[PDB]
Amino acid sequence: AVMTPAGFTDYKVADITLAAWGRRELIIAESEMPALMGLRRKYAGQQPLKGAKILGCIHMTIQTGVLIETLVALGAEVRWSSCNIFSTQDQAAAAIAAAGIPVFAWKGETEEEYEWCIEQTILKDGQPWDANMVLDDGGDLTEILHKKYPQMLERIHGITEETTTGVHRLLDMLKNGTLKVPAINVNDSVTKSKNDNKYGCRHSLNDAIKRGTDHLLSGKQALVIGYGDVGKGSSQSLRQEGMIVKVAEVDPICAMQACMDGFEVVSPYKNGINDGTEASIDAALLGKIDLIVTTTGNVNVCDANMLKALKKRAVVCNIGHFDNEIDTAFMRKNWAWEEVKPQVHKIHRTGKDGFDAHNDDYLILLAEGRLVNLGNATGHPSRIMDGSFANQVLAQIHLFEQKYADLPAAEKAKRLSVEVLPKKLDEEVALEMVKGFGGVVTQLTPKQAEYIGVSVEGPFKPDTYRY
Amino acid sequence: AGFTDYKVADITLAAWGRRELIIAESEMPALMGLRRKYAGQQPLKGAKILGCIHMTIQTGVLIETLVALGAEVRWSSCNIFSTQDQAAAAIAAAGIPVFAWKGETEEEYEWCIEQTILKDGQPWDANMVLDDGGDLTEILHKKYPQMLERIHGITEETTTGVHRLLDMLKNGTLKVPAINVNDSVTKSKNDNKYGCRHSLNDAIKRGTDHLLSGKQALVIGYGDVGKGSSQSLRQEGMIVKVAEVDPICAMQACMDGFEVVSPYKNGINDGTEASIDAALLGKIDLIVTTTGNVNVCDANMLKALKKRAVVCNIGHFDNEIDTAFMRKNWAWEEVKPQVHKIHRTGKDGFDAHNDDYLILLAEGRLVNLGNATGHPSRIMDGSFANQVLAQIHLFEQKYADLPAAEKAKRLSVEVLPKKLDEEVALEMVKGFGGVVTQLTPKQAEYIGVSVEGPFKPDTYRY
Amino acid sequence: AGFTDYKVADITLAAWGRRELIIAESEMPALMGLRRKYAGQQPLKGAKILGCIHMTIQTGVLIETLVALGAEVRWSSCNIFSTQDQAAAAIAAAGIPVFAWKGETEEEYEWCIEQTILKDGQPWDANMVLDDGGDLTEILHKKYPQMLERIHGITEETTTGVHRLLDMLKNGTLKVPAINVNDSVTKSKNDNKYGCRHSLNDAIKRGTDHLLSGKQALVIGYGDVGKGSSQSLRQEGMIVKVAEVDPICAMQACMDGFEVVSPYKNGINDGTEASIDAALLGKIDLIVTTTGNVNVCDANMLKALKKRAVVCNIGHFDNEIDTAFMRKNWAWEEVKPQVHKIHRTGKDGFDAHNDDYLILLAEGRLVNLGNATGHPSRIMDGSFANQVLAQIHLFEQKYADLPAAEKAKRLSVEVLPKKLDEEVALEMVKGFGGVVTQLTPKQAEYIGVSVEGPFKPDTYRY
Amino acid sequence: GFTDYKVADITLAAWGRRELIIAESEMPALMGLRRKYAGQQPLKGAKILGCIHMTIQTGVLIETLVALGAEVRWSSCNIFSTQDQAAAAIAAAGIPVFAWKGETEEEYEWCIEQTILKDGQPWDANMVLDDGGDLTEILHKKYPQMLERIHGITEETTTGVHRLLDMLKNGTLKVPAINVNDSVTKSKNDNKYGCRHSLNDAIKRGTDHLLSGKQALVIGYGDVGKGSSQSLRQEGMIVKVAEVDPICAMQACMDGFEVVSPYKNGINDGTEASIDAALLGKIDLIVTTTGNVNVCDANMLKALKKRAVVCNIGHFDNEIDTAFMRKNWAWEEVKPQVHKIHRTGKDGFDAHNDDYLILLAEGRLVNLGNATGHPSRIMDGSFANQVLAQIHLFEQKYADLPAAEKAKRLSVEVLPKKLDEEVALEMVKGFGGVVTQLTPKQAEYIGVSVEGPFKPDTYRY
Ligand SMILES: NC(=O)c1ccc[n+]([C@@H]2O[C@H](COP(=O)([O-])OP(=O)(O)OC[C@H]3O[C@@H](n4cnc5c(N)ncnc54)[C@H](O)[C@@H]3O)[C@@H](O)[C@H]2O)c1
Ligand SMILES: NC(=O)c1ccc[n+]([C@@H]2O[C@H](COP(=O)([O-])OP(=O)(O)OC[C@H]3O[C@@H](n4cnc5c(N)ncnc54)[C@H](O)[C@@H]3O)[C@@H](O)[C@H]2O)c1
Ligand SMILES: NC(=O)c1ccc[n+]([C@@H]2O[C@H](COP(=O)([O-])OP(=O)(O)OC[C@H]3O[C@@H](n4cnc5c(N)ncnc54)[C@H](O)[C@@H]3O)[C@@H](O)[C@H]2O)c1
Ligand SMILES: NC(=O)c1ccc[n+]([C@@H]2O[C@H](COP(=O)([O-])OP(=O)(O)OC[C@H]3O[C@@H](n4cnc5c(N)ncnc54)[C@H](O)[C@@H]3O)[C@@H](O)[C@H]2O)c1
Ligand SMILES: Nc1ncnc2[nH]cnc12
Ligand SMILES: Nc1ncnc2[nH]cnc12
Repeated sequence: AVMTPAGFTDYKVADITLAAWGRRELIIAESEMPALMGLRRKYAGQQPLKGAKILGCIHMTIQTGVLIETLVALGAEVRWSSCNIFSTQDQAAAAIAAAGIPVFAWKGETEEEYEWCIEQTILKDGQPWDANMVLDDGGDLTEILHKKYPQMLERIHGITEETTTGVHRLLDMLKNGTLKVPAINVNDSVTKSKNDNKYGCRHSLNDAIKRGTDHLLSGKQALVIGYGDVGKGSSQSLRQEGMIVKVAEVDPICAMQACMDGFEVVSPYKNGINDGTEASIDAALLGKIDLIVTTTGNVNVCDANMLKALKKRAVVCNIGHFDNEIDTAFMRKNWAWEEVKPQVHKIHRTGKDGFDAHNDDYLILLAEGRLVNLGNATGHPSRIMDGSFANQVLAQIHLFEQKYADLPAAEKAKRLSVEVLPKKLDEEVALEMVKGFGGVVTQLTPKQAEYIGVSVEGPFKPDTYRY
Repeated sequence: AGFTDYKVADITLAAWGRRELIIAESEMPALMGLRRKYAGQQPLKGAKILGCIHMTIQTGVLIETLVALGAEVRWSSCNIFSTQDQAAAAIAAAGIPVFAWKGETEEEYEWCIEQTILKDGQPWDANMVLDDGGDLTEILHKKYPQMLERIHGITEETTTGVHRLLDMLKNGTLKVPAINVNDSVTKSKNDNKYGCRHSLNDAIKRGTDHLLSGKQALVIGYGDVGKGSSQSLRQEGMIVKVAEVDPICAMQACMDGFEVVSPYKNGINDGTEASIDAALLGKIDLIVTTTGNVNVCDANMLKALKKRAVVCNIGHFDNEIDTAFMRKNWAWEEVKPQVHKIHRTGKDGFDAHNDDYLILLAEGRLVNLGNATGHPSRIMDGSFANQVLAQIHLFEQKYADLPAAEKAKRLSVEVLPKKLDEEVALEMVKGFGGVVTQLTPKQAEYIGVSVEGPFKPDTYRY
Repeated sequence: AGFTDYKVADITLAAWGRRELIIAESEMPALMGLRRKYAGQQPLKGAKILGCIHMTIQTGVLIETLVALGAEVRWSSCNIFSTQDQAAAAIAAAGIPVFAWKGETEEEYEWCIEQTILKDGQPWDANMVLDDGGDLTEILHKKYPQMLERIHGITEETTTGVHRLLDMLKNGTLKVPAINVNDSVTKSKNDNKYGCRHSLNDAIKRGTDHLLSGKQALVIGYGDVGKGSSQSLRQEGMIVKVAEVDPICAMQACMDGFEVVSPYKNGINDGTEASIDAALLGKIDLIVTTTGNVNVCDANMLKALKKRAVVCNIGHFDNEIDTAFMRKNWAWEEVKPQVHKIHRTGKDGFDAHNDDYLILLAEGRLVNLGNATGHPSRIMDGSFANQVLAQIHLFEQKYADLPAAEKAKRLSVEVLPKKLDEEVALEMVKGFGGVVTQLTPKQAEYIGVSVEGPFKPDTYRY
Repeated sequence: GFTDYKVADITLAAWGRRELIIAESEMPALMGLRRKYAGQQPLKGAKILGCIHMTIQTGVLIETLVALGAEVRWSSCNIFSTQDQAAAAIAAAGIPVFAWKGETEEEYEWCIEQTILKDGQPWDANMVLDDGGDLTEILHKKYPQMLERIHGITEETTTGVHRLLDMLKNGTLKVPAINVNDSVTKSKNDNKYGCRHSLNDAIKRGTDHLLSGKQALVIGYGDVGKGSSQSLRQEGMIVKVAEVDPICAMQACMDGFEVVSPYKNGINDGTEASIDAALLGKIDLIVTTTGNVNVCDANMLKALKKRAVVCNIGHFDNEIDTAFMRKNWAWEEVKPQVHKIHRTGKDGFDAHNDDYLILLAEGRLVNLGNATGHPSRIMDGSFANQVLAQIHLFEQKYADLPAAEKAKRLSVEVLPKKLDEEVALEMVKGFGGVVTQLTPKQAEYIGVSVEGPFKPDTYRY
């Protein structure tokens, strides 16, 4: 801890005594993250982020710790918070704080504390920090800067946004003329969206359900709402455990994939028509479901009438970014909550004021409806987050080097956009991931590269390719 | 009566073909929905379509849909081994010109395409092209440019055919616009992937009746076809290894649970026998090429493969495998049609009990169509609904009638709009009995879409 | 040549059959290892075996192994649709009496068995029996009881035949000892399970070419055949439901990831239409019977099934499905051999475009053998190695030559010892390239076994 | 004023009670027996010494035995398998239990002794419930006079049954036993599917490692090895299987696994030269499943790929040569039950060394050591069998028989198939499954009764 300043107090975490444990897990995670550690080795000497001052808002996990220390190793200063009240690993936050890095994050924040933590990254010594870069996951830091600290955006060169919901929010701002700095959509790298969003939930959804309930999943009935990247991975997390999985969708193309993948496609509503009434609920279907998982990024996809119709003792959880996928407000207003342990509540449908300890008519809600993989387990594993976070590092370097905030107004207008990283970098990330598994990629011969019209070094696919 | 404008193996198979067409109509709700929707409107009235695609039962439903919508057609297969003779006979017996049989020679294959191009010794008054792989498109450009002046567009089925169109567009040699039917999601991520998942193990079983469980496979490629092929084998219990040049596709294969390997030491294909990973290839019981590229199962790989391995290709063209080396150097024993033992002991004769042979399926041609029946009707429903929609769109645009200045503005290779892709998918889902949920207006607003779609930005990869 | 003591479809298929037998030899290392180990010793010299089992390529390798070890045989198939005509031709062309073709009538089936029993109009001097399903055993006991005075034993292949032997034993009507080959682990938990995994989806694809992914299946039974059948369908992407009467087998299906359902409300089959779960059956695209029981897909079930559902049976006998009801009430339209549409609109004729029909495969007879080729050689290797060892063991015991007092002590139905089961399994493992580890002396002492094996008590269930 | 217990923290009792109430809803066969038999009190007078993992599932078992009339004194059969909230809930209910997660070996033995002795003297025990045979061995070696008054032993697990059969062969077994392990609703439920659920669970909790795409070697392919291999293959691991039994190896091949040996040609001669170093150098995870000794040995451990995970899911830790690692290599605790073992030497280690292995649960049963063992709905089958076996042996009253009758009854037996099927039926109904009833004609056709049993005793499922 020689580089940690004497007297360092610029952080807030649950328990600094967990730092040695966190450092032990960071060292393991470094060995599981070859793309990110390869960027650390390749660029540390060039210091491409020297002068960068990064506000970061993303789940304060061990994986985020390796990301933070990579940005620091490349020259950046950072101030960090989590993007969810339940997703921090307190040992990761402690290790980062013990390293002299400002971090405001603990598992089990209240909503007021969550906002306070973001504000502590924004303000240093009671005044706006001279931030010049933003790294966000979900858009909450982006929103607070645009609404409450707009003058800070005059000095910021860009935003790198991690997740589908956050990208949607950026595109709405761009369309409405309210986005003030350019952004890189990190989500839509293939080594992010088709790795993290899908395989990460495959690994971590059944993990969180087991840790929270220890329920056998084999032989039971699950309903997965959504079949995008998260819904695909979630459905596989459950099917590979032997659940009988049904899938709901509004997108007929994603529904077609679910059929061909071996799932029955059903709707909570008769004929698919959500008219707001109890009569619209397919009560026979919902009365057979043992587990419902929301994956949509949309609002109220597990609604009050579905919750009333669910089979007794069903588990309810959400793995989309925000908890408004499930009408938990209805359950707080009408039913009695019994905490089993942190992030596991029985919700007794017998009434609001009390409950019988042996009542059989309850639901189990995980993580109070917040992202369940991070809330009840540890989110995605290091070797998957390697892809997402190598993209984050490259996106930070790119936007920082472009220096948007220094441009004249005429140049700024030409560069105010939301872009993705070029395919060549997506491929280079992927190659490091494959080498991490010991995989061996074949090199095209010159004749073969000519035959298919590509360079031997790639890129290997047109930009239209969907993988 | 009096209809002779066709060439098939056996016209007497027509009644059988018609029975299977009627079954296939029940398996193809998107395509049959287009028949019902557009029959009275006759949107293809006046269309004269040169068609070149595998003359299967599924293609028969496509042909009769085009005809029911008003078109005239003249048809050939795009592969020497892919025709189902009962399908060809049923089409010929319906009065539709078709020149196709299973087991054509290369010369007969070319003659069949020419019989679609020429009627009564003169260029037919064609105005539309439907192609799978680009062979008919190439012949028109090289040999019949004057016909292309009167053709409104090409609708191209498959990855390799689209690649050939883009080369022509790049070189300024493409003469008419095209729709890339391959890259509809209800084509590429249905047909190319799940179709091969269904039909690869099918063709191997029909050709060899080999147990696949417990044996080692190497799949060359992990694009859409390689993904579906690897699953076809893994779901049977094979231990599947995957080779790739694209590291993103290789990453997917690792995450999907496959070991990623190369036939060459350190992935370097330097042409020498020393570069071959002989220990790896000596353990492989089955190799499948899926790339659309050239010579990805080469002579040195074939020399190194384990005795009695099966060799096949599911890409469009047989040059994925160096079959020419095998014809020059090794003795071929036909087991039955489209199944050959290749004896590595020499070129002139073999011991009937020799143990050192490979089994090649379909002489290296597309194995699912050559040794089985290709993709099933319910999957081809997606591909062929897109084909019908693409034919309607290009025919209505009437490119051949536009002034030169407008042609220059419209000469391109495009995909169908996402809204149409979604409408095809919805009929496919309904066919399974699936129930798609309707967004409320507030939910549609929340995610920025209309309640009727499209539901995803054009950048979305699914 | 000049051999005429046979009846097959087409003797000219013999060369093709021999090509496939030579391939099959390379896929059957346990059976060919017995052929090698014992050919010099001639342990079946003097044996005269009546054989009744599906006349497939795999059975041909079994027949030629028995002959190579010294036996004479006379052979028939145990099912009207299971013969591979090229296999029958090759065996006949080798000078071996075989009476078998694909597509026998029931009368021809019985005639073929009688042609093995009789030689030149008189009972052959048979002294051994190999049976699959018990039909030959039954005919001998009822119609030719004097022949059993010379027969040393019966080796019975399958679950249904063993049940028939045990019923005779319980009733005191069994006249010679038997080996239950079915219940070797390398038979029951290899052939019955994994063989159906390989061949059920194979037969459905060849008969219909239907996409299976995404569709609903109901498998009746979850014994060894039901377990393998359920996997055959699930691995293709079917949504599989399982019915069972045995709660332990049902518990396995639940844990294996299947929903357990009954065709009858609350599981009570009272014979009324009101007892049918019409909502369940109206959603089923495919039903497969696997039970060895009677009328498990009954008339009321057939009436309630979803339009265009496929109906098939993979148990030994066709009475699992009430096909008699369908012959009496509904109109049958042959699509192609072993594939019938059964039109529920009535008995006298049908509309060619009628949508209210079911598709029955193999007329309800064993579907993997009827519509495909049954189990693959590498699986049948285990079953047929056990058959050869069982024939050697009973032939050497010479039961028919014993004094009546020693006959009483040896009249039983027994299984082969576990040591032989293990030795068969070892050859199967080596065929995949698998490497079995050898216990150290201290480890063998620790778990209480010999380094040689057997490794498990006889109670062990695997 | 109840003090006859020792647990980590009695204040965890309310949490444990909340989890027991959930578990009751997941255990329909066991709770069905509790409801059926509580009024008849079939275990009134039974005094059961119990030694089995003190989990929430075992808590539901204990409370069922008590509800049926039994008194019990309880310990865990493993130093790391107790869930402290379950032990607290049982002690708070007034039931003697001596168990905590993280016992030393000395404490483990003291805990079993506290069940045997009450107030310094042998308790008036008359029944034994054991998992692995440790309590059974102590009674036979040290308290034979207590066995004179004990009616029987109900033994949970494969290893314990083997030890019983050894005693029976040697003529040293003193009371009859029921082999609970070999009910189909135990062996082919718990041993297989329980490990499928809980092996990947424990590896994720210990390491948070991605498993997809990586290489695993599973030693053994019996029931535990079958379930373990599936636990990893369903996560996307590339799984290789080792076996000494060719029949189990045949199953692994047909199940889609490559069957390999750690030793060249399978010959384990004790030397480094016998190790397939190329194979072991590719393995990211090794799992032992055998019930045998030293199946992941020192030379295998030296040859394993850097950073590989090593764990055991068989009953005893001697499947892995952890003693070699303690003697030669430096151990760095990551967190409880997770250790990095640095192959650079014994004295110390560099915190950033790359040449280490990760050992879970110090080689003890990993599913219980690093997670919570099998889930309630699977343990339902095992523990309903245990309850039935206790009732059966207690009713037979072997200890009160004349010497001549004892000699006739001294055996190790399984429960009848009819009971196995009735347990299975409650399990199926718990999933909402509907079993079909045979018609009289169908029952006649296949030669069974409509009510079962449905299979001969030889049937293997
Ligand atoms: N928990 C995690 O670790 C994690 C990881 C990545 C992303 N996410 C979040 O998960 C959410 C989903 O992300 P994604 O990448 O899968 O997005 P996506 O757009 O690929 O998929 C969302 C899907 O929801 C479907 N949908 C929308 N409304 C629906 C409704 N009412 N009923 C049924 N289906 C409906 C859409 O058709 C779409 O296919 C986002 O909030 C994203 O930020 C979470
Ligand atoms: N048989 C069928 O029914 C069928 C169906 C659809 C398409 N196709 C054909 O299959 C081929 C593949 O189509 P696709 O849609 O999968 O294309 P694709 O572009 O999605 O996939 C081809 C893959 O091959 C890989 N590749 C190229 N050269 C390689 C090499 N030397 N070694 C290893 N991998 C290599 C590429 O990186 C790519 O990922 C095309 O010829 C297409 O027309 C056949
Ligand atoms: N086609 C093949 O290649 C093949 C291979 C082996 C055996 N078989 C035959 O298949 C049949 C089954 O053999 P098996 O070895 O699986 O026998 P098995 O005893 O293991 O299984 C049959 C199962 O059917 C169940 N069952 C009985 N009646 C039922 C009913 N009314 N509803 C639901 N389930 C019911 C039983 O409980 C049992 O579990 C036999 O006729 C056997 O000879 C066929
Ligand atoms: N952790 C759990 O929750 C749990 C559950 C049930 C049983 N168990 C324990 O797990 C162990 C295994 O039990 P089981 O029921 O699977 O027993 P089993 O007899 O069914 O299987 C053990 C297997 O190990 C194989 N084997 C033995 N020595 C070997 C060697 N040197 N190399 C490779 N394979 C070898 C045997 O051939 C056998 O197939 C026992 O100790 C049992 O008590 C643990
Ligand atoms: N482990 C993790 N760390 C950070 N962000 C995540 N998103 C999903 N899993 C995550
Ligand atoms: N059945 C089929 N018909 C036409 N084209 C195909 N391409 C792949 N399968 C096909």
